[PDB]
Parts: sequence; structure tokens; C-alpha cells
Amino acid sequence: PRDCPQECDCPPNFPTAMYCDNRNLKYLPFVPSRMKYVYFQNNQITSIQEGVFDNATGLLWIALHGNQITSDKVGRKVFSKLRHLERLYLDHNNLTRMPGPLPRSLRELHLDHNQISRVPNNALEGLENLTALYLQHNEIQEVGSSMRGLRSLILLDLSYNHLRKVPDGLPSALEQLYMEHNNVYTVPDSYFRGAPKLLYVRLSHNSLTNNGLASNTFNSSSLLELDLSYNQLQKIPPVNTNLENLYLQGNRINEFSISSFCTVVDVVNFSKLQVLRLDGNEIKRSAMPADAPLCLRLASLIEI
Ligand SMILES: *[C@@H]1O[C@H](CO[C@@H]2O[C@@H](C)[C@@H](O)[C@@H](O)[C@@H]2O)[C@@H](O[C@@H]2O[C@H](CO)[C@@H](O[C@@H]3O[C@H](CO)[C@@H](O)[C@H](O)[C@@H]3O)[C@H](O)[C@H]2NC(C)=O)[C@H](O)[C@H]1NC(C)=O
Ligand SMILES: *[C@@H]1O[C@H](CO[C@@H]2O[C@@H](C)[C@@H](O)[C@@H](O)[C@@H]2O)[C@@H](O[C@@H]2O[C@H](CO)[C@@H](O[C@@H]3O[C@H](CO)[C@@H](O)[C@H](O)[C@@H]3O)[C@H](O)[C@H]2NC(C)=O)[C@H](O)[C@H]1NC(C)=O
Ligand SMILES: *[C@@H]1O[C@H](CO[C@@H]2O[C@@H](C)[C@@H](O)[C@@H](O)[C@@H]2O)[C@@H](O[C@@H]2O[C@H](CO)[C@@H](O[C@@H]3O[C@H](CO)[C@@H](O)[C@H](O)[C@@H]3O)[C@H](O)[C@H]2NC(C)=O)[C@H](O)[C@H]1NC(C)=O
Ligand SMILES: *[C@@H]1O[C@H](CO[C@@H]2O[C@@H](C)[C@@H](O)[C@@H](O)[C@@H]2O)[C@@H](O[C@@H]2O[C@H](CO)[C@@H](O[C@@H]3O[C@H](CO)[C@@H](O)[C@H](O)[C@@H]3O)[C@H](O)[C@H]2NC(C)=O)[C@H](O)[C@H]1NC(C)=O
Ligand SMILES: [Cl-]
Ligand code: NI
Repeated sequence: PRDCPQECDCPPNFPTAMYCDNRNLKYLPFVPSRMKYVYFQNNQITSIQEGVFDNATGLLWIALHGNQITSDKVGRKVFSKLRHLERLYLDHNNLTRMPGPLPRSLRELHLDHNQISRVPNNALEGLENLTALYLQHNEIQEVGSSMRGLRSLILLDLSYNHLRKVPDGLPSALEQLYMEHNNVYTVPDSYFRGAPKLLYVRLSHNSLTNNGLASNTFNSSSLLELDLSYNQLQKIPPVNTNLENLYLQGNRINEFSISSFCTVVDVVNFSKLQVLRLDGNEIKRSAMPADAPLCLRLASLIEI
């Protein structure tokens, strides 16, 4: 049992892999039953025909990035019988909608550099082993509640999109969240309290104003780095003493309030901030009081 499409290469030393990448292919051949790894990247494929993977029920990897696939030419239920699929690469195509339904066994999903306009609420239903989701460089306007059920998700990249609203609910294991270069103008009260293990957040180049925030929005005990540069902030939003890096350059901040870092300062209460950028705002260095180091006791680099 070693049949192989003529346009592809199947190594004898590794009979469960099939290489069809970078060959000017125009369509997908039907995959042999034994295959676990298939590589179709960097061709001129335009469609994923119905039933293409139905013989290979043991597929783990599918690489389809770097083609010209459109959403109307993704076959019906084409991924449905692949109940062990772990990794799927669909970045750099011509997709306008989320493909699906997707197998509940997925661990990584790449969908960046397409033209996806929206993530419906049920688009990622049941993917409880998904650890990384790449969606940057699309035209997404909203994702709704699609992220709530992803119990294993560590990384979510939504940067360089058209987001008007932050995701309505975050999963509990999330550590990295990137949403820079979007159109966010509001963030709700206690938004990050639902993500106990969140470490890195980027929200630069959006349309944030203090009136669109709550007092405690960015006060979270888990955060290490927070990037909010080039918004339209007039005041330093309050933060937790655990925060280590804060970027606020290119805003409209017109006062230095020490109470944004520490509500009370004593021998054991103080900010652990190491890096702080406040340059490109409406304050001079003299706006920072002489006794500021009592609060910012660890600040090694402060730019104003
Ligand atoms: C996709 O899969 C089909 C069917 O797979 C068959 O059913 C599965 C449940 C497994 O048990 C497979 O092992 C099994 O093959 C493949 O078609 C099948 O091809 C084989 C040839 O290797 C056919 O067997 C032969 O059939 C002739 C005619 O009856 C006999 O004279 C021979 O003695 C021998 O038995 C088998 O009949 C055929 N099955 C069907 C339903 O047509 C198909 O090749 C495969 N495609 C790829 C690309 O892998
Ligand atoms: C899949 O998408 C590619 C790329 O689409 C490009 O990026 C998008 C974000 C939009 O901005 C699109 O407007 C943009 O094209 C498509 O490739 C594109 O094909 C068209 C023709 O089909 C190309 O236009 C030509 O451009 C040359 C100059 O190089 C002119 O001389 C021609 O007269 C003609 O106008 C376009 O340049 C090309 N873009 C890229 C980046 O290669 C692709 O067609 C599409 N595939 C499907 C199946 O929809
Ligand atoms: C979500 O993922 C879990 C667990 O995945 C596991 O953990 C990873 C870190 C890796 O180590 C993976 O290799 C590993 O599978 C899935 O649960 C697992 O399901 C498989 C069935 O496909 C179970 O296989 C069994 O394993 C036992 C040995 O304990 C054998 O005796 C059996 O014959 C059978 O092969 C596996 O045990 C099970 N693991 C756990 C920890 O539950 C889960 O299926 C997956 N979710 C979805 C929807 O696919
Ligand atoms: C950032 O957030 C911390 C902690 O926030 C606490 O936990 C959240 C989940 C919410 O439930 C908050 O409501 C809650 O306060 C803030 O630290 C907290 O500051 C308050 C002062 O407003 C402390 O409360 C006071 O404590 C004294 C002495 O115990 C009492 O006498 C007072 O009556 C009053 O209750 C609170 O103890 C303190 N918590 C911790 C864990 O340190 C922090 O102020 C905030 N930062 C900014 C800039 O707003
Ligand atoms: Cl980039
Ligand atoms: Ni880019």
C-alpha cells in the first residue's frame, strides 16, 4: 500500500508523510489513507474539494498556507471526519469567512493574512485543546463570545484588524493578548479579572480615552507588560504594583499622578515598575515629584 500522486513526493523512509509544496499545483489530489502529514503550501490552489481527506482519517498536520483559496470554495464538512487533527495552517490565502466546522482536537490554528471580516460566536465551538490562535492582518470587526470556551488557549493575536469591540469574555489560561492597530475606543470595568494568568497585553494604536475606561480596567495582579502607546489618553490609567513595563508614549497625558501607581505608599507597599515611557506627551520631566522614587522604588528606566 504505497500509491502516491505523480505530482507529489512520498519519502520511503517516512511513508506517512506527503510533500506537495512549492510546485505550482492548481488543485489538491486525494490524500492516500496512510498519511499523517501533508504539505501543500506555496502553490496556486483555489479550492479544497469535498471529500479530499476522507481516506486519511489519521491526519495530524495539514499545511495549506500560501495559496489563493476562497471561502466559497471550501468544501462542505471537509474537516469533519478528521478527529485527530492537531495543526492546521491556512494563513496567506483569500478567505473572507471563518472556515468550519473544525475538529475538536486542534492545538494550533493559523488564519492570519486573509480577509476575514468576522468571527461568529460558534466558529470555534468545542476546541478545548487549542493553545494558539493566529488571526492578525485580517479585517475582523468583532469576535463576540467566540473565545470563552477555549480552556487551553495561551496566545491570541488579533492585531492589525478593524476591531470595534474587545472580545466579550476571555478564557482562563490566556497569557498573551495582542490587539494593537485596531479601532477600540472602550474597555469595560474589571475586564482582565476574568483572566487570572494574563501576562502580556498590547493595545497601542487604538482610539482609547480615559472616559472610555473604568478606574480599575488595567489594574490586574498578573500583568507584567502593558502597551498603550499612541491612543488619546489624558491621564495615566491606574495599574497594579506587580506591573513591570508600561508604555504610554504618544498620548495626550497632561499630568503625572503618583496615585496611578500606588494608592498608599509605605515600607512594603510600592510599585515594582522597571520601565516607564511617558515621552511624546504634554508633560515635562519636572512634572514628576522629587519623592517619586519612594513609589517607583525599582524604576531603572523612566523616559519623559
Ligand atoms: C481509499 O480507500 C478505498 C477503500 O479503502 C478500503 O476500505 C477501507 C475500510 C480499508 O479496509 C482499506 O484498506 C480498503 O482498501 C481504496 O479503494 C480500495 O482499493 C483496494 C486496492 O488496494 C481494493 O482492493 C482490491 O479490490 C479488488 C476488486 O474487488 C480485488 O480483486 C483485490 O483483491 C483487492 O481486494 C478495494 O476493493 C478498494 N475499495 C473500494 C471500496 O473501492 C482506495 O484505493 C483509497 N484511495 C487512496 C488514494 O488511498
Ligand atoms: C487572491 O488575492 C490576491 C491578492 O489580492 C490583493 O490584496 C487584497 C488585500 C486586495 O487589495 C486586492 O485588491 C489585491 O489584488 C489576488 O491577486 C491580485 O490579482 C489581480 C488580478 O486578478 C492583480 O491585479 C492586476 O495587477 C497588475 C499589476 O501587477 C495589472 O497590470 C493588472 O491589470 C491587474 O490589475 C493584483 O495585482 C493581484 N494582487 C497581488 C497582491 O498579487 C488574487 O487574484 C486573488 N485570488 C482569487 C482567486 O481571488
Ligand atoms: C485533548 O487532549 C487530551 C490529552 O492530550 C494528551 O496530552 C498532550 C499533552 C499530549 O501528551 C498528547 O499526546 C496526549 O494525548 C486528549 O485525551 C487523550 O485522548 C486519547 C485518545 O485519542 C487517549 O489515548 C488513550 O491513551 C491510553 C493511555 O492512557 C491508551 O491506553 C488508550 O488505548 C488510548 O490510546 C489519551 O489517554 C487521552 N489523554 C488524556 C490525558 O486524557 C483529548 O482526546 C483531546 N481532546 C480532543 C477533543 O481530541
Ligand atoms: C489595584 O487593586 C488593588 C487590589 O484590588 C482589590 O482586589 C480587587 C479584586 C477588587 O476587589 C478591589 O475592590 C480590591 O480593593 C488595590 O489595593 C487595595 O486598595 C484598597 C484601598 O482602596 C485597600 O482597601 C483599604 O484597606 C485598608 C487597610 O486594610 C482598610 O482600612 C480600608 O477600609 C480599605 O478597605 C485594599 O486592602 C487593597 N488591597 C490589596 C490586596 O492591596 C489598589 O489600590 C488598586 N490600585 C489602584 C491604583 O487603584
Ligand atoms: Cl506584522
Ligand atoms: Ni504587518
